Amino acid sequence: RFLKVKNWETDVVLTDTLHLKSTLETGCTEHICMGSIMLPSVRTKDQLFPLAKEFLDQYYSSIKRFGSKAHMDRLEEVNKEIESTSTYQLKDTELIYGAKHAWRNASRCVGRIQWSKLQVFDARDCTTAHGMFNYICNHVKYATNKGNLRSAITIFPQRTDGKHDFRVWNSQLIRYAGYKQPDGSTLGDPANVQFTEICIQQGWKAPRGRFDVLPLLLQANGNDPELFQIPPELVLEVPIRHPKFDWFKDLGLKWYGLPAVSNMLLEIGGLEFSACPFSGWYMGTEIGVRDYCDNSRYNILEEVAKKMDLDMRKTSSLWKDQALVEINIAVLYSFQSDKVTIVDHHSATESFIKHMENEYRCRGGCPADWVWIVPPMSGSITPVFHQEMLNYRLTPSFEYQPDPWNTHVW
Amino acid sequence: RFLKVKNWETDVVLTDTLHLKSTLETGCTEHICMGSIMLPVRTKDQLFPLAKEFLDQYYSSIKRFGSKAHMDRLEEVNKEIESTSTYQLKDTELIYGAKHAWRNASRCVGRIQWSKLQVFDARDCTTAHGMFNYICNHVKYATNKGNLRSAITIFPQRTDGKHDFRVWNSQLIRYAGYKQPDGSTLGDPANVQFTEICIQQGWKAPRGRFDVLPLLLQANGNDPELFQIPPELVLEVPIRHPKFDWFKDLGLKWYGLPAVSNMLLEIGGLEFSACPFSGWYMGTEIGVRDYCDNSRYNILEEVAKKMDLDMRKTSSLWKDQALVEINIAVLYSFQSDKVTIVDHHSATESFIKHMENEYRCRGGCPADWVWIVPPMSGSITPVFHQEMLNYRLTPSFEYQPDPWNTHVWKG
Ligand code: HEM
Ligand code: HEM
Ligand SMILES: Cc1cc(N)nc(CCc2cc(F)cc(CC[C@H]3CCCN3)c2)c1
Ligand SMILES: Cc1cc(N)nc(CCc2cc(F)cc(CC[C@H]3CCCN3)c2)c1
Ligand SMILES: C[C@H](O)[C@H](O)[C@H]1CNc2nc(N)[nH]c(=O)c2N1
Ligand SMILES: C[C@H](O)[C@H](O)[C@H]1CNc2nc(N)[nH]c(=O)c2N1
Ligand SMILES: [Zn+2]
Repeated sequence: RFLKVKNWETDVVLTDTLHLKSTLETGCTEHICMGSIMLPSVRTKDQLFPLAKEFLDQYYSSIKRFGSKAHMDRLEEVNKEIESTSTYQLKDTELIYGAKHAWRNASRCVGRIQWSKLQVFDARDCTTAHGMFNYICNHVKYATNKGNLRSAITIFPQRTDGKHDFRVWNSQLIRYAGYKQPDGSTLGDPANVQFTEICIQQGWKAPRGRFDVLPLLLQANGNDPELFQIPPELVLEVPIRHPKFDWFKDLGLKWYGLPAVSNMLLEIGGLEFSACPFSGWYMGTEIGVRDYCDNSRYNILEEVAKKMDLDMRKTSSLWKDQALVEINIAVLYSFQSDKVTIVDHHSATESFIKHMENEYRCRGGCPADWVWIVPPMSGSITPVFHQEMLNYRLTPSFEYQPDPWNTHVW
Repeated sequence: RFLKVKNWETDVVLTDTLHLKSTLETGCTEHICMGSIMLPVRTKDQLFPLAKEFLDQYYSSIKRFGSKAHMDRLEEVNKEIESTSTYQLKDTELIYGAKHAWRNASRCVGRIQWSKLQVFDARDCTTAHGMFNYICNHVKYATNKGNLRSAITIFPQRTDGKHDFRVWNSQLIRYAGYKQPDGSTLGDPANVQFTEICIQQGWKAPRGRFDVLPLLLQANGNDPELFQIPPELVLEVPIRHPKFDWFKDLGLKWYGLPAVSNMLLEIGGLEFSACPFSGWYMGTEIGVRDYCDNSRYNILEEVAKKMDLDMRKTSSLWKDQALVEINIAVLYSFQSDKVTIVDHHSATESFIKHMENEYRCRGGCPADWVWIVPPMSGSITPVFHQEMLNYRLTPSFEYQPDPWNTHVWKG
C-alpha cells in the first residue's frame, strides 16, 4: 500500500505514498489493464462542496496554514457561497495554485519539471469572442517572446449550466490546414481535415496551400463561434533544413514554434474551466516523428528516403529508421539556429527523471503514464524506458472534453 | 459485457469478449495502474477446479465438450487427485497446454507462430545428466543449421516444491560477464552474478568477451551440476556492417538461438518449473538492448566514435544515429549467414494481423503495449497506434524467483 518503483538501468528504488490521495478512477480493474487506451471515460450543490473542501485543504497546507483562522474562514465563506449561489469563485491565489497543480498532476506530460514557473492569465472577466481573441493574441505574444518561449495558460470563465460554455474550437491555437483533393490524397495536415472543413463550412477562405495557419474559432457564452485570424507577425515559424543535406530545404518544410493546447478542460476545486489554452515549447520528436512521419499525418518518410537514395525495397534495410533520425536532426537544427526554444528527447527525459526524483523526495510521488512518457523513437536509449512508473489520477487536473461541434445547440 | 479497442492510425475497431475468461489478477486497481511495473506450494484444495477448467477448455477445442471421453477424463483426474494429490497430463493435453501458454503470453510480439511449436516431453528425465542430454537435443533441433524452429522441452512438474527441476541459466545460451578489480566489466554485464556462481561451482572461465556460459542444471531438487554445451551446437554470427568496413574490427558476434529457460509453465494447476523454450530473434533484441543498453555491452560510444559523429551535445542525435547502424549490421549479418531473424517492422505488422485474427476467431488477444512496442522507432510501427487490453489467461508462462535464492544446499 506504500508502493515502490524501480529503475532497472540504475537499481534506484523510490517509495510512492502520494497515490493514496488519488481520487478519480483509472479505467483499470484487477482483471484487465487499460493502460494503453487513448481516452476512456452538471455539478449539483451536493457534490460541489466536498470538492472545494479537498482543494482548499491542500491549498492551505501548501502555504503552511492548515487549520488556521484564515483556512476555516475561507472554508465557511466558500461553504456559504455554494449554499447560496450553487457555485463559487476562486481567489486569484487559488487560481494560480490550481493551474500550476493541474500541470504538475498531468501524468502524461514529460515537461513537468517546469511546472512551478507557469504564467497564469486570468481571463474570467471576458464576455465575447472578440474579447477572447484579444486575450489569446496577448497569450501568443507573451509565450512566444521572440523565440525565448515561456509557459503560459489563459483561463476563461468557468462553466455555469452547460448552456453558456466558453470554448476554443481549435485543438491547438496554431495548426496547419488540411484539404481533401480530387486525386483522393490529402493536402496539408490530414488530422485537421474535418476542422479545416468546419472553418470554410463556417465562412473561412482557404489559401489551399500546404501550410496554411488555421483561423481561431471562438465561442463565448455558448453563442455561435466566430472566425478570427491570428496576426501573422504573432505566429513564429521555423523553416526546416538539414545541417548536412542541402536538398532538405527544397522539401519546403516548416513548423510553428509554439505548441498551445486549447481543447482541454481544467478542473479545480470542483469548478470546470472549458476554455483554458495552455502552451509551452516543443520536444523535437513531436514534430519530426509524429507530425512529419505518421502515416495519418504528413507522412514524408518515402520522399525523404528517396532523396537519400536508400534501399527502400525491403524493410530490413531500416530505411524508415534512418530517414526518421535525419528528419529529427533537422528539426532540432532548424529551431536552434533560429533561436527558438526546443528540447531533444534525451534532455527532456533526463530532466523528467530528475523531476521524478524531486517529487518522490519532496512530495511522496509523481503520477506518470509510461505509454506517453517514453518518446516515439529511440525509446530504450532514453532513461525513462527503464523507469517503472505508477499512474493515478490527482486533482486539480486537465481532462478531455467532447468536441464542440458535436454538442453545440447551433 | 463487451469491450472495444481502436487503432488510431486506421480507425479499425475490435470487440473483446475473451477478457471474460480472465482469472489471475493484473496488479492494477480502479485507482492505480501498474502497467509499467516489470514484475507484479499448492494443495488438493484448489487443484481440481483448475484441472476441470483446463480440461473443459481442452475438450472444447477438440469439439468434444460433454462427451464421454470428456466426462471420463474428468472423473479419472478427480480420483487421481484425491488419491495421489496431483495428476498427470496426457501427451495431447501437454502439447495443447504449452501452445496455449505461448498463445496467452501478452508481452510476446511473435505470437503469430504459436500453433507451430515443437514440444519435447522430458517428463521421464531424472538426473542433471539427463537434463543436459535433452537440452542438447533441443538446441540441435531448434537451430537446424540456421533455419530456426520453435521448440520447448518440458521436465517433470513440481510435487512438494522440494524436488524441483530447474535450469539455473536465464537463457540456454548466454555470454559470461566478469567484474574487474578496477570496476569495469568484461563481457555481458547482465551475467556477472550468474558467471560468479558458475565459477564458484568450478567452471574454468576463459575470461574473454564472448564466452558461452555452461549449463547449470538441477534435477529433482538436488544440487545443480555444470555442463558445457558442445560448441559445434552453438551457432554464432559475426557482426559486420554492409557499408562500414571498420565495423567487423569491433570484434562483435552474437548467438543465433534465443532460448528462455528460467520461466514457469502453468497448465491446469500443474507447475512445470523447468521448461526451456526457443524461437528466433527480432533484430532489436540484439541491436538495441544487448549492444546499446547502458547496462549491457554499451557500444554506442565506440560506434559513434568510429562514425565520427558530433558527440558533444545530445541534440545532434548521435546516439539515435549509431543505434540505427548497429541494428542494420545485426540484420545484415544474420541474413547473410542465413540465420533466421525478423526486423521490427515485419514482426509488428504480423502481430497486428495475428491480433485481428484472434479477435475474430477467439474473441480477443491479450496484449502488453509496454512490451509489444519495439525499443526503437516506436511510432513508425503499427502496434504503437494500436489500443490493447492486457489480462491474464491460463495456461501461462510465469516468472519465478532465481533458484540460488531459494535452494537448500545438500553439499
Ligand atoms: C514546457 C515544455 C513542455 C513539454 C516539452 C511538454 C511535453 C509534452 C509531451 C511530449 C506530451 C505528450 C502528448 C503528445 O505526444 O501529444 C505532453 C502531454 C501533456 N502536457 Fe506537456 N509539455 C510542456 C508543457 C506543458 C504545459 C505548460 C502544460 C499545462 C500547463 C502541459 C500539460 C500537458 C498535458 C495535460 C498533457 C497530456 C494530455 C493527456 O492527458 O492526453 N504541458 N506534454
Ligand atoms: C518465434 C519467434 C519469437 C519472437 C520473434 C519473439 C519475440 C519476443 C519479444 C521481443 C519479447 C519481449 C521480451 C524482451 O524484449 O525481453 C517476447 C516475450 C515473450 N515471449 Fe516471445 N518471441 C518468439 C517466440 C516465442 C516462443 C516460442 C515462446 C514460448 C513458447 C515465447 C514466449 C514469450 C513469453 C512468455 C514472453 C514474455 C516475457 C516476459 O514476460 O518476460 N515467445 N517475445
Ligand atoms: C503545452 C504543450 C507542450 C508540448 N511540448 N506539446 C504539447 C502538445 C501535446 C499535447 C498535450 C495535450 F494536453 C493534448 C494533446 C492532444 C491529445 C491527443 C489528440 C490528438 C493526438 N493526441 C497533445 C503541448
Ligand atoms: C522465445 C524467445 C524469442 C525471442 N525472440 N526472444 C526471447 C527473449 C525474450 C525474453 C523472454 C522471456 F520470457 C524472458 C526474458 C527475460 C525477462 C526479463 C529479465 C530482465 C529483462 N528481461 C526475455 C525469447
Ligand atoms: C520499467 C519498464 O516496464 C521496463 O523497462 C520494460 C519496458 N518495456 C520492455 N519491453 C520489452 N520488450 N522488453 C523489456 O525488457 C522491457 N522493459
Ligand atoms: C493507442 C496508443 O495509446 C496511442 O498510440 C498512444 C500511445 N502513446 C502515445 N504517446 C504520446 N506521447 N502521444 C500519443 O499520442 C500517444 N498515442
Ligand atoms: Zn492498468
